[PDB]
Amino acid sequence: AMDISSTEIWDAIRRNSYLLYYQPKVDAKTNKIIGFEGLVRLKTATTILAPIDFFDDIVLLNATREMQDFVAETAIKQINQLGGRFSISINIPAHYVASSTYMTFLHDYVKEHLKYPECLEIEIIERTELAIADKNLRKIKDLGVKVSMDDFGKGYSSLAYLRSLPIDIVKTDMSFIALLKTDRKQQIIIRAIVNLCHDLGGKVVTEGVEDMEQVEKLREMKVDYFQGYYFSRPLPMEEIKQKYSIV
Amino acid sequence: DISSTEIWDAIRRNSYLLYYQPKVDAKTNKIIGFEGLVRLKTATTILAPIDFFDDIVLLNATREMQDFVAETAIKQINQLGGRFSISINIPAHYVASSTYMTFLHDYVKEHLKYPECLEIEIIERTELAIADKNLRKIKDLGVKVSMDDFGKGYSSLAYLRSLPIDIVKTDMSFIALLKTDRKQQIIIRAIVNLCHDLGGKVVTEGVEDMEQVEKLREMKVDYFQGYYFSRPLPMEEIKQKYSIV
Amino acid sequence: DISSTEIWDAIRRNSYLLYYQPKVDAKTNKIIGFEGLVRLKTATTILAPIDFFDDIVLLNATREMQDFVAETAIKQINQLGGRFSISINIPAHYVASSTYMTFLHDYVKEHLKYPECLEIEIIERTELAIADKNLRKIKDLGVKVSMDDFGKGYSSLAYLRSLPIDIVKTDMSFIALLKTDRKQQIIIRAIVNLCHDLGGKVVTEGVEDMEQVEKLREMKVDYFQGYYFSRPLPMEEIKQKYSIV
Amino acid sequence: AMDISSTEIWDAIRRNSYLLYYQPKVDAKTNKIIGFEGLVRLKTATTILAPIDFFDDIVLLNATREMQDFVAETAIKQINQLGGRFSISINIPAHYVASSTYMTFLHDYVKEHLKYPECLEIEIIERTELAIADKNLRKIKDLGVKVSMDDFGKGYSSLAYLRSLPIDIVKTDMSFIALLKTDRKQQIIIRAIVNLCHDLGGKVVTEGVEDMEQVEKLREMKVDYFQGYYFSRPLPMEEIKQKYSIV
Repeated sequence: AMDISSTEIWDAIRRNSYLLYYQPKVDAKTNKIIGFEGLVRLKTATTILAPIDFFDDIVLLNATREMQDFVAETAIKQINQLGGRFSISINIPAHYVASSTYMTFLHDYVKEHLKYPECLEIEIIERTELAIADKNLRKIKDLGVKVSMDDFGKGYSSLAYLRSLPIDIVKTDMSFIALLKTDRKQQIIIRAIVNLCHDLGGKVVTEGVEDMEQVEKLREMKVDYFQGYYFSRPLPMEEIKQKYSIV
Repeated sequence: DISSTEIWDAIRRNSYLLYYQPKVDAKTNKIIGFEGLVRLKTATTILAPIDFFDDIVLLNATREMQDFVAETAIKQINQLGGRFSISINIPAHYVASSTYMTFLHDYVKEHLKYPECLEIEIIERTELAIADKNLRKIKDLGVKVSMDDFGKGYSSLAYLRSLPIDIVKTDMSFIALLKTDRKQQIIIRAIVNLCHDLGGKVVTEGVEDMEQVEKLREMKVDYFQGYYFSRPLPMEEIKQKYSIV
Repeated sequence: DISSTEIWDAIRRNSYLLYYQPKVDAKTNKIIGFEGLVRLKTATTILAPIDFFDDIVLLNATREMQDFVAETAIKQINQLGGRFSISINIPAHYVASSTYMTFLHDYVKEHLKYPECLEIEIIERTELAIADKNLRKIKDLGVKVSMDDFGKGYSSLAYLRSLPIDIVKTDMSFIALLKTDRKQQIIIRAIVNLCHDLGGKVVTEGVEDMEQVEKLREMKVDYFQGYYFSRPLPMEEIKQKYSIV
Repeated sequence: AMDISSTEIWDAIRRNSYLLYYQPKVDAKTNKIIGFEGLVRLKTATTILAPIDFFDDIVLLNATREMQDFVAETAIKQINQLGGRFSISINIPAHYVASSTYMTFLHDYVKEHLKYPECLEIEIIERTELAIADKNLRKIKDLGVKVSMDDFGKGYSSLAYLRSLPIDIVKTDMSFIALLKTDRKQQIIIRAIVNLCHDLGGKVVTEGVEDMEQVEKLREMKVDYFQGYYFSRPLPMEEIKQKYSIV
């Protein structure tokens, strides 16, 4: 089911034709932009694709390394440009986090290139033995880098990730904060999870924020940061800065 | 680029379309049928399920979506008068549901003039004896059964063994990079020969160029689908492109 | 050490047992019920499902196994006169089946004298609105619902959200290594508090020593299960050990 | 559901208390033992456990590396002892095969220690991008080592493994060869898969062989090797040699 040919896709992947888009994260209290989530895009001849569409091809073309490298290097340059005023996250699959060979290169590339290590966040995606991953992370954390995890509680074994990795930020996906006017159990669950994160000394980002009634509830349940359409879809850095002259 | 609100409103309004991807006979080069593929028509855009499937999940709307696809495909099969087949994708969990299949079975019995022209494409492929019972009850009406993405994921040979599969579909990557992949060519022919020995036929999806066609034709693949013929289209546009339709 | 032939013959002969693992009240230290656990009695040995589950799969015998467990547990609940609860493990795919649950529901209605003493333990944990409907219909009889291995695998918080869960069970590793795991202790209390705020209770499985008991008791865990009390036993042996039973 | 306590298990894993058992593989034609499958066991205080029971604990105790190392070293010593007359396989999870860091150590340990590299078989279990795995394998294959894969067609994406890894031997599990008197489709499937393996220039091992009627069918469909109860359950090397004075 494709509006465009697989061929046009595969040639874009060979051109290493990626774009990094950014979605603002806002402080729940001050409503100020505190950083961005980096979200890779593939620019083809006729359009721009999101990872959910072109994933299959990248694996089959064994291009996953190129893409990660792109994401990390582009993000590091972007953080450097913003004078340390904003954090930027990159999505790194659990497989990659658990690879010492990758995580050693990343540590090295970060140490050499990133002027503001405290403004990078590794966001663990596509979530086994956790000790190697734990060590990989701890080494990059030694530089000042933050660590988050996506899909909390939807994804695999979120509690074990939380227990055995050095997580700073828990991110929740859109379903987690939907239906709340008519969902007392989910209101209780959210509050339990937020207070747990805080008692672990971390913070929570709720993605998929769509409306002000959600903002009201989440602010009252002590969610630290928001992300979602209500603030901004993901955009080129260019269009962020045109929208938010702050940045 | 669009809100989840926008997607929600569409699904809540059952705002679906069924597009069609033509299937072409490797021997005659004539269109012989279509893969039916569902889409969400939101206020500003059109989405494929993957861009909203989990939102379908949130809203408990897979059944409503499943009725839309069966109802729509049957109406179009009828309208085409037995000249073309149309497949509908049914998740394996629905295929296993005695409840849903009896419902579907009685629906086809009641409304489908040309049951040999319906194909149930089993997608999202676990337990099997009940699924096999369900599937045979409808095939007794004349309906055909296929399975997609053969080779990919869990238990392809197991489904093939256990279910009354008429047609095996492969994905775009099964036929990718063949100019240097001797091993895959060996594999493809072996599978085509296997399907043929089991009384069935093969549809390779993802056909992108003539070079592929030459090889697959030589390997005795029975049908092609892919951007090289046509990407998925609404039937009105299908009809513009193909006067035979 | 045994043949697949031996396993086959057992399953074909429906040669099953139901063992019981006691559940102990953290407050009173009294046995309050049992987790029912199925076993295959082969001509020479006794196996846990994992050592034959896929052989169960081959032979299409999960339903036959599912009837044995429900029938047996109900007979024992009746025989114990409402003094103890007994849980049965039901796969999530059966819990989702409107067909199977109505069957079970009418079965309990007909045969179980003490429905508040049955517990359906949802195991092997996807779609949920139908599962929630199925589960509520039987809970209307008085039956309780639990879920095992909370924390482990997919969507624990999702099942908790969406299903009428009375009891959350954790596995042995949720409570493992706590002498140096400050983070897990924080997590455990948070979950116990969560369950309590949702009107439910918690069973920690895998309890192996007194040190664990001291901590879990302080964390307000409601029930314990584990080798520290008793491994799984047939009821005749349960009765030898526990005169209160 | 344990007949023994988790504690007794976890202490055995800490003692690195493993045994390697062996299940004969027999040539379909000559009915001669040609090699063994190595199958790890955990010896505890009161019993001896198979991997299906104690897996959970090994991961939670992050002992997977110890166990693999045990399996490889024990197997290498055993092959050396048998004068090159028999092959022995070791099960290595797909994760480990795709780890260059592990596969480099294994290559090094093999080159240093194994006198008969042609008598070792890496059997890929617990079956993503395949190019790294492909390379890892190719390097060990450069020493003479063979490569097989388990669970053919039951496991994940068996066809892609077959396509993109340098596989020598395809192994099928017990279900694949069950019900054959009353299964024409499966008879056709088996034959298709065997001839495919041969056309790829490999060989097939059918495990789960239980009776002579199976032997008759599989021999006639050109299966190269047999394994299963009909010949021998897995045993200590000691009990193999007492049973088969050949070895």
